[PDB]
Amino acid sequence: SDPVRQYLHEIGQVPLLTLEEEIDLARKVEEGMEAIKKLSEATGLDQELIREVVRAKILGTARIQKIPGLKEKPDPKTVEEVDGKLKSLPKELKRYLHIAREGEAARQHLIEANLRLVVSIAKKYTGRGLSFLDLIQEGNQGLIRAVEKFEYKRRFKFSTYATWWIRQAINRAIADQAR
DNA sequence: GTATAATGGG
Ligand SMILES: [K+]
Ligand SMILES: [K+]
Ligand SMILES: [K+]
Repeated sequence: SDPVRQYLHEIGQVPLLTLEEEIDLARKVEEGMEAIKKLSEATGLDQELIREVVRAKILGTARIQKIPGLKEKPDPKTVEEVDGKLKSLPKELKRYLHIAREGEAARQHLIEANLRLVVSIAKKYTGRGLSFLDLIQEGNQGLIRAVEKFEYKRRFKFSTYATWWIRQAINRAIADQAR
């Protein structure tokens, strides 16, 4: 497939993370999630809503843009409104917004650096009801779930935890396609 | 709650 070949081409340019970059990114993601909790408490808005909007603002400096199976940006009207409430917060709370920005910049980076992993697991599940693209989308959503639950303090490699999640996602999608 | 590492494959 032409869009697929192009996708594989694009993700292949993304270098693998060292262990040290991995921990740094994972740390920034934790920190970003605690910051967004503080912003939620202070504004009364949904944590995931804040996260999505902050994320929408960091995608400008992203390397891979249309990632298959990833949730789409909210509608710009909601971005503008929520972004407005955040920018307008008090001095003390604007450092939390900075931390949340790096957290979401780091999430995106960490995700891009492991798209190659999903593809390789995907390859083991072809001919089972779902196209390759479909496998990648289901795999990608496992990846995202892994970034959310990964605990770097455990000292296990990200690929270890990510792989578990990616298989779960792919195994569930096959069993649902099959009634 | 799900955790060896795994990102061409074995
Ligand atoms: K070789
Ligand atoms: K070779
Ligand atoms: K070899």
